[PDB]
Amino acid sequence: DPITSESEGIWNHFFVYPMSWLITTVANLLNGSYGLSIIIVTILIRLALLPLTLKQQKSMRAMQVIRPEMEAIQKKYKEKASKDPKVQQEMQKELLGLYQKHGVNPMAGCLPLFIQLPILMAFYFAIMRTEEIRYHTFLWFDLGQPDYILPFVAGITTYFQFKMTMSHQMKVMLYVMPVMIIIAGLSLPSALSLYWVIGNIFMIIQTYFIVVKAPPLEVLESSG
Ligand SMILES: [Cu+2]
Ligand SMILES: [Cu+2]
Repeated sequence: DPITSESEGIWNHFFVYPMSWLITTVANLLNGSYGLSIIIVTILIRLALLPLTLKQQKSMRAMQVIRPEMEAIQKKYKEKASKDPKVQQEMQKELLGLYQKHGVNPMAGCLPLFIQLPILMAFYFAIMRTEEIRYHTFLWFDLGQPDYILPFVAGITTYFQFKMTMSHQMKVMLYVMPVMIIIAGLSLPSALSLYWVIGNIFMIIQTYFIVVKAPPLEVLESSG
């Protein structure tokens, strides 16, 4: 009550207001087209996050490099009776030390989640607060009303997105998350699905044209 309303100002001024501003600005430039506005603004955000994404894909690919060391340390503890919290903690400590020495962050895998969630919520809030969108229609769907086709499209492109990024826990992201996206998409305004679809397509095209190269082992072992 005293400071929970103080966070309202932070959430509005720093997240919702700018997000809501981007949508309305582009839409008014394109003659009230909020459909094309959502598309362009989404691409704009994905463009600003492009260098950030590259740094993350580099970290993921760096983890693949030290996999022989991850395999070896696992073997050392595999033959021993594990599963117990005492032996499990020992493995975690030895595993973490491998990441530290080679300058690799295992938190890189769930890092995009920390960045997407605020943007997703900001987009959703900006859409709902903007009253002049619920009557706008794009293609075959209403921007303020749920759709029965778009959520399925969003689930396929989400699947394909993860499909390309995963080079030669894994099962959850590509087989559980896409169906969970579709379910959520059906119970949410079509604006989010469209927003999600474009987001996926951007990532798919990016991964196709821009491939991150794996850092040499020499680079990792020479970490400060
Ligand atoms: Cu208020
Ligand atoms: Cu204020």
